[PDB]
Amino acid sequence: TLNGGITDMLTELANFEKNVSQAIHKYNAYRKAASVIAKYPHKIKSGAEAKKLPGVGTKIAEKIDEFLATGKLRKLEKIRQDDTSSSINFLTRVSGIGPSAARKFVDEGIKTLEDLRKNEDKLNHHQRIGLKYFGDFEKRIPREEMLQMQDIVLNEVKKVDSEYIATVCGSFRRGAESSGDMDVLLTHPSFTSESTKQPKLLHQVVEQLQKVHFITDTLSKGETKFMGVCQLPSKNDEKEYPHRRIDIRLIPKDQYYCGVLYFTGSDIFNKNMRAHALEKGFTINEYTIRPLGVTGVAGEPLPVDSEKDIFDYIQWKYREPKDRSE
DNA sequence: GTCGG
DNA sequence: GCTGATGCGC
DNA sequence: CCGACCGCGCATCAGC
Ligand SMILES: Nc1nc2c(ncn2[C@H]2C[C@H](O)[C@@H](COP(=O)(O)OP(=O)(O)[C@H](Br)P(=O)(O)O)O2)c(=O)[nH]1
Ligand SMILES: [Cl-]
Ligand SMILES: [Cl-]
Ligand SMILES: [Cl-]
Ligand SMILES: [Mg+2]
Ligand code: NA
Ligand code: NA
Ligand code: NA
Repeated sequence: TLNGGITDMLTELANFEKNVSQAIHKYNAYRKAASVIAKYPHKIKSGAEAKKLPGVGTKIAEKIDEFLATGKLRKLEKIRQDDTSSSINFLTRVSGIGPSAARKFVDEGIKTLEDLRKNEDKLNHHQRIGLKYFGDFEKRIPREEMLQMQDIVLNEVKKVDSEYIATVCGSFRRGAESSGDMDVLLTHPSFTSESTKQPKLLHQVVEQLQKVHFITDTLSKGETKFMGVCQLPSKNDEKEYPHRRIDIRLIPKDQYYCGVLYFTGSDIFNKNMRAHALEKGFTINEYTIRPLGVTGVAGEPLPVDSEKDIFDYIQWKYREPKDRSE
């Protein structure tokens, strides 16, 4: 929060470009600028000072000067007053509704929560669940609650098959005091990059979690990725806990390190790391790290026995999860 | 919108 | 039905 | 300049 005003401004601009302008590259330019500035250990005094940082150019520098001088940005003031931009930005806050759908709904006259509620028939499955829990999905999850959730997921997975290994990743693994959702990486010896000796591995787990009433809804579900909703159980007479978003990713057991690096994030950290990889002649995904041939074609997966092995390949000093929050 | 070559 | 493009999400 | 901007799973669609 040392430069909270500036990072908040840049994030708002990032969201505008992503949701309204549908300019993904500008969205990322703004997110990168905010990221590097949030990391800066000094209270910024000028746009010139900020321009010294990578990711901050002439345009953002000028904006930072206006913000420092007035405490606001005219470009944003106008955007906030524009009904169409405001309507679109809002609708995209519903899980399942992206920039395209938002603009389409606005075209149809659907611009508010009230509109959405009376037009459920016009929403697909995912969007319908997103609307249902709109308020809940806005709430943060205290780490204490993440711990209780972890306890349940690990114990329930254990009950299904003692050979499963469930790991909570995301901001939780990075040690955050609160998270926006729960991300679970799952492995089982029967599923490797060499073969799938058992079917329904992910299904079995989802089924068990629904059985004990932990998972309450499903946004999407496939052989390796589950995206849904969960809820901690409450005690007699006490108010129910808010529903929470949960993602479960089944990854080949032999590709655990690339998978846990990916699922631990942050998302910006992953982008920065993968981009650096490219510069070093390697490409990284949640399964492997491969060298790039003189032609630019990915080669065979390199041996990996720790997250650190991945960092070494790209000549980066190792960074613990708690230091990957970019 | 910002960067490298 | 399939394959490929697109939206949306992590 | 001016191209490059991380990489991928699932849902939904068009075209066949
Ligand atoms: N490569 C890549 N990985 C991504 C991306 N988006 C997410 N991931 C990876 C890295 C992410 O850490 C992880 C989970 O996505 P999450 O959105 O739940 O991210 P967190 O958990 O970090 C946020 Br702070 P919250 O849940 O506490 O509010 O997926 C992306 O665009 N690219
Ligand atoms: Cl763009
Ligand atoms: Cl690995
Ligand atoms: Cl791969
Ligand atoms: Mg998360
Ligand atoms: Na700069
Ligand atoms: Na959305
Ligand atoms: Na998540």
